[PDB]
Amino acid sequence: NIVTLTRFVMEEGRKARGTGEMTQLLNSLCTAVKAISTAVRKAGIAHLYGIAGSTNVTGDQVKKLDVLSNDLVINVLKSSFATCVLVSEEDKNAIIVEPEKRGKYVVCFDPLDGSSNIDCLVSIGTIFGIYRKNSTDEPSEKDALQPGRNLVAAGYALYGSATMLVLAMVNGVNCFMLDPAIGEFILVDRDVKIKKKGSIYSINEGYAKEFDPAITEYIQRKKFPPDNSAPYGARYVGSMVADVHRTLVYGGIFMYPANKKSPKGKLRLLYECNPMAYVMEKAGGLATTGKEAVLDIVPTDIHQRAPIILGSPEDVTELLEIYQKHAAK
Amino acid sequence: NIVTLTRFVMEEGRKARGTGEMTQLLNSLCTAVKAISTAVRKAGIAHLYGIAGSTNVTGDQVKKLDVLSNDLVINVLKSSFATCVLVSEEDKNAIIVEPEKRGKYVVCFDPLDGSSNIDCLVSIGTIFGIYRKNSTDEPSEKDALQPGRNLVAAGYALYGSATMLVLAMVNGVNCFMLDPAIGEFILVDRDVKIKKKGSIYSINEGYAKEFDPAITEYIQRKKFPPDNSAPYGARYVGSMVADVHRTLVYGGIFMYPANKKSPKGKLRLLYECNPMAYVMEKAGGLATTGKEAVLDIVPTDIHQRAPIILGSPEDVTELLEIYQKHAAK
Amino acid sequence: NIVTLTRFVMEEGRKARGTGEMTQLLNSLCTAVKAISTAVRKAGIAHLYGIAGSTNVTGDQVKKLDVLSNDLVINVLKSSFATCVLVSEEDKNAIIVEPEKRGKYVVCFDPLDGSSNIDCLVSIGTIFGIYRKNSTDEPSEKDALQPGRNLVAAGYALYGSATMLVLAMVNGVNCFMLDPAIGEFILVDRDVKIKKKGSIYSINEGYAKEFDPAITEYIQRKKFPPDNSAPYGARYVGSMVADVHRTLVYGGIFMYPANKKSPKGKLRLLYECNPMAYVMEKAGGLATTGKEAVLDIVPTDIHQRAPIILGSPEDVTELLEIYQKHAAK
Amino acid sequence: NIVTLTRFVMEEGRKARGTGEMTQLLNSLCTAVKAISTAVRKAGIAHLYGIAGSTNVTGDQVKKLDVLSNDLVINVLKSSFATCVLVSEEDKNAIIVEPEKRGKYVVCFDPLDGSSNIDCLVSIGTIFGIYRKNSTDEPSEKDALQPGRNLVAAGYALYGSATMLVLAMVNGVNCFMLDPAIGEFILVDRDVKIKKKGSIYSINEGYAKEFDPAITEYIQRKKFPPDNSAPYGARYVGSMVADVHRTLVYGGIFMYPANKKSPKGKLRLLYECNPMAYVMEKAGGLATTGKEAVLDIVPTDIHQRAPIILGSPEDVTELLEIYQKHAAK
Ligand SMILES: O=P(O)(O)OC[C@H]1O[C@@](CO)(OP(=O)(O)O)[C@@H](O)[C@@H]1O
Ligand SMILES: O=P(O)(O)OC[C@H]1O[C@@](CO)(OP(=O)(O)O)[C@@H](O)[C@@H]1O
Ligand SMILES: O=P(O)(O)OC[C@H]1O[C@@](CO)(OP(=O)(O)O)[C@@H](O)[C@@H]1O
Ligand SMILES: O=P(O)(O)OC[C@H]1O[C@@](CO)(OP(=O)(O)O)[C@@H](O)[C@@H]1O
Ligand SMILES: [Mg+2]
Ligand SMILES: [Mg+2]
Ligand SMILES: [Mg+2]
Ligand SMILES: [Mg+2]
Ligand SMILES: [Mg+2]
Ligand SMILES: [Mg+2]
Ligand SMILES: [Mg+2]
Ligand SMILES: [Mg+2]
Repeated sequence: NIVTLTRFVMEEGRKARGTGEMTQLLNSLCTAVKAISTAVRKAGIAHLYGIAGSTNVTGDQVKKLDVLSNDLVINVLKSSFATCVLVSEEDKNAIIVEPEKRGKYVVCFDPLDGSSNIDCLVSIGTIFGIYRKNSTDEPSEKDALQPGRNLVAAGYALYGSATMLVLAMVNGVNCFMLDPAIGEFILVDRDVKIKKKGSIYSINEGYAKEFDPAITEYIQRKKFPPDNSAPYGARYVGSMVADVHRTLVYGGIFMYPANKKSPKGKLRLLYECNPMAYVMEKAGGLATTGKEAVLDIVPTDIHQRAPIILGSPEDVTELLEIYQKHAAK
Repeated sequence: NIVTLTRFVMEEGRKARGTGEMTQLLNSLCTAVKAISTAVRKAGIAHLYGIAGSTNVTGDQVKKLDVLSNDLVINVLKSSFATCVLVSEEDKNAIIVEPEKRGKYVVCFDPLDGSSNIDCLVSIGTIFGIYRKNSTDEPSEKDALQPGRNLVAAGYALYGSATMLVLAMVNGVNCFMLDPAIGEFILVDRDVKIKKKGSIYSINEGYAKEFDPAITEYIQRKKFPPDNSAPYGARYVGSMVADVHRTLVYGGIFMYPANKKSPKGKLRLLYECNPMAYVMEKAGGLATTGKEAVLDIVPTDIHQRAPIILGSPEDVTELLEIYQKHAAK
Repeated sequence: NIVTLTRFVMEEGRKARGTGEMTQLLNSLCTAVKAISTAVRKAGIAHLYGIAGSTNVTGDQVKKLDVLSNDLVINVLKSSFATCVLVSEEDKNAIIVEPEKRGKYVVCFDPLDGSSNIDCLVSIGTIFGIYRKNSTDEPSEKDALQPGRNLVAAGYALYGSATMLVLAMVNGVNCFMLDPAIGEFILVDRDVKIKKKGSIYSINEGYAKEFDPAITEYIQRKKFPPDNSAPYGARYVGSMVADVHRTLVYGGIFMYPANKKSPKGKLRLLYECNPMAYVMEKAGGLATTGKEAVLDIVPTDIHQRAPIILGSPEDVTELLEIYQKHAAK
Repeated sequence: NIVTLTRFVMEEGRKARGTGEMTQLLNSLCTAVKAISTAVRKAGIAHLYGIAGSTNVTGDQVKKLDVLSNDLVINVLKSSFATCVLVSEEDKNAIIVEPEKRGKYVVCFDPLDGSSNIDCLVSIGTIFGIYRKNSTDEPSEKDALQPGRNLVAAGYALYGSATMLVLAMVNGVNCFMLDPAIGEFILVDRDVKIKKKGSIYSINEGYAKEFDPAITEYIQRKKFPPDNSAPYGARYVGSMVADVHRTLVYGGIFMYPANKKSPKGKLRLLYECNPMAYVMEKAGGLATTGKEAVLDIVPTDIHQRAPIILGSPEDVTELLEIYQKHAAK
């Protein structure tokens, strides 16, 4: 039978005999994602260009998509009464939910990942990671400073040619396609597993002058295979959500290592690296900084950055072995 | 004064004192693009997954997006009664329109550009080029073998985070955003001009082992600028329509040179190279094979391939100079 | 804060400490209603008229809206795993849900009320009534033969100028507007109460020659008020769902008494009369046959018909008093 | 061969060898109707209920549907550069188009017909009538005071279960169904003709005490046929556009005669009576005040009211005969 995300989450909540708080949280997230998707596809843009004249608005209201997306996630999540602490890629400080709407979950999210791709209409998305508050003390940012291994759920919504929500939980990864005609996420790929080895590598090679020797050696190997096999194809959309999703469904490797401007990597641990690392591991893939598992890093800053290498097991392992080789010399 | 694509096309037609065929042709194209966009965004996918049970469908009908898009363009274009010859990236032979629906225009198109990106939901699109039938004899594939310089109109529809139709004609390039709420393309960027020089290079570096010396030297300059300026950023979505659109709005350079498997490049002259070269030149950019202007190539086969380098004039000119350097002596 | 139907039902299910079966049932109903609404608004009709040619369909598939709506409700309800017996206005026999998807709820529904108004595009809708199975015996039609007073939930979806779902439960009536942009039902009217007295009467006067003396006297009073007040306005859309909804929000009276062709009334007790009678009483209105409360009738036939008079308390009471007056002579 | 309203309008324009103003005018009307339809179906209502919090709106902007619809028609029509005078049911004075956007057509319209039905979600619509400016002097309200017989085009958009645009011109009436998925009006019924005799009568019988003897006798015949034939069914949605549309597709009669408060009828001649009378006559129906043809009335005020009886020729003729009967002697 057909399974909607709403039914899927409701059923999962009944299997774990939960209070239904996670269910309400996920339902709220779904609503936020649909609202963001409709805005991203520019529904109603004609009004902004004066189709009905200029009488409605009486001042400023041309809210950018990134700001709107952040507002939607924050407002819809608070209204779920299932959260206590929120960490957004767009906010310098953690948001502490009011007692009246306070729940037990901590949510770290990137409302509209792929800032540089917004104006050129390339794929963008929303990334999220959910933790259970493990403290009796008053909620604070410390509750969001948990290693990714502690995630109870993570995933992303990709606003690409079509909108898809990928949800990973303890039991596995599932993909739901948004049917905009009825505003329903339809389960189309169950218990997804990434290919053991891919044929695509994804990295911004513009930083080549600053890559460490391991990354450098690896890329050279993708272009000039020592076994004389066909070189890997290259793909770099520029939005983490898009490149990671392709990595999941096609296999291969995604990399954002450290460079001069970003000595500890560019991508953020809480709402970029951990969520994707969790999705990858639940799908049978790997996620490493090149020296340690991303999910095992205990953060000390909600906006902490980290180098990341993720994707097909055999591909990530080959790169890890290069790092280990250099360290053994 | 909001301007819809319908109004824009209608006006341009009344100024050129044209009969009205081009206007009808463009109106038809717009209709086809909206139908493709809705299908690409997966509207109604719930029905394919049995939301209403299995009673309506009595056999096969799970038509893939590329085939559906091709069917939409061919059917909608024929219904315009403004075309006589159609060349599709999906069909081996040129399509000759029946006398009953025969018009004076020749249309070369790529129904759903970015085949490899369809399944991973990355941006895809539709590319088109329109020619006026020159000869007076019976229409045939030869009517589609005109140099791009002869184009009367060209452009593309990008099904990205939002859907946009970019239309280039004799007087310039205009960008229309599709407002899915009312099925109207809204003029949002008029007489667009590409920046003289960008800071992004776009190419599949997986073919590095097979690049000619000029491409190789150029890429080395983007990563290790000889004058110690800032290295360029890299972006390669993998769908020509998406990479070219970003090149248009952000500036920079897009390249798909020849390699071992594709000795004369991979991209097709009639419905990929020429349309984009026309958009670029009308926007103040350049489009070359590295040795000659794309628009001046005399096509000898409807599915002829050609190497292509396009984008900001200063970036393309620099690469042209390198080719000259490696051609001297 | 904003409240979606999904959150509303989820919260209600948590307050009654239910197993979550009713919640899954209502969520499924919402999905079905959205699917019916999109079909009713004719989304995708262009495909039926050959926009993409004729290659997809390979036979018959032009399913009428009433049949499609029935298929959607049946399939989506069965998939909720919350029902055991279904009674449809379109099916001669009660549907007994398979053991594997069997739940404890009985649902009586009118998939697309207002058959005569379908082709002229006048408002139509879906009516539903939900009962708890009160028997340990194998599920059968007998489980649907309960008086309306036993309903646990009832309501309707109106596909009018906009789509609205009206849900009545033990605690009251709430109205949710469907926002088609995001596929979400938004709570817009809470704990709705009908006006004590209205100024509109709704009945098909074409049957005047067959009305009983009470109905006849009442209508004459609406046109020629004995107190010389302004006569009531008349409205009869022809679809019960539309006329009843207006009665609820504007007040007044709706009537479908017995006539020659329909000696026991035309409207069906299980999926037309009871659901609307329940909504009315929960909103402070009344629903009578003219001699007894609709909700107190113990049915003996799943397709049993009944005369019905419903709406504002003072209006229905005035008509009841006429019936009582005649019976006292 | 699917036919869109855009193509139909374009073709009709190229056949009449018209300049293109009417085509531009109709294209603009279509755009306005789609924008009104989307607003009527409540797309985006979630934003009004705080789904994204309260940060975007900085004041009043909760524009009611009737005002918004009026703004859409006026603005979109002006942008067509094809009109010089506009008369709206919502505005006391005629609107004179600025010389810069001044065209040759005069448009009389009812932006959102069915005011009383807006809040209860019953069908509503937009009615329009188009005239060609006759005189050569400065445009004024007088240019809108032409008898309906002078109309060059008229029709309406019905926002019912689905949205449909009915367009009547010199050669006939055509019905286009709006496919909201692609924002295209699809021709579904060509050269429509009303049945010679129907079996439905439509009138607000609440004014029975004030009806003239002819209307009274006629209604008595519909309920108690003198020849003992089957009584007619009654239907009165309450929105002229909806009742008239049903009359067109199902046949029968629609009436709004004079009463005490409305001695010359309630419906307005310029944008309600004339447009519908034109549609009716082009469909083989009739439209009379009971004493004269509606289309032959010489308007003396832009908001002049007139009694109207329209529909199937045999039904209207019967009522005309009754009026003659009560006029003899
Ligand atoms: O431009 P570069 O340095 O490649 O960085 C792109 C990466 O950073 C991110 C961070 O969100 O994009 P962006 O800064 O444009 O928002 C990721 O989406 C993406 O993977
Ligand atoms: O996979 P590579 O060799 O980079 O080729 C991608 C290029 O070819 C095209 C040809 O259409 O993609 P694809 O073959 O996947 O359809 C272009 O869209 C794109 O620019
Ligand atoms: O045509 P009449 O006899 O007025 O009956 C209309 C009534 O019957 C119903 C029954 O569903 O319509 P219909 O038979 O056209 O489906 C109700 O919707 C409506 O109230
Ligand atoms: O309420 P009554 O007097 O029946 O008037 C309804 C008639 O008037 C109109 C005038 O537009 O409705 P309304 O005043 O509610 O806008 C017509 O749509 C309709 O036919
Ligand atoms: Mg990001
Ligand atoms: Mg950022
Ligand atoms: Mg292509
Ligand atoms: Mg191909
Ligand atoms: Mg019914
Ligand atoms: Mg029926
Ligand atoms: Mg009106
Ligand atoms: Mg009014």
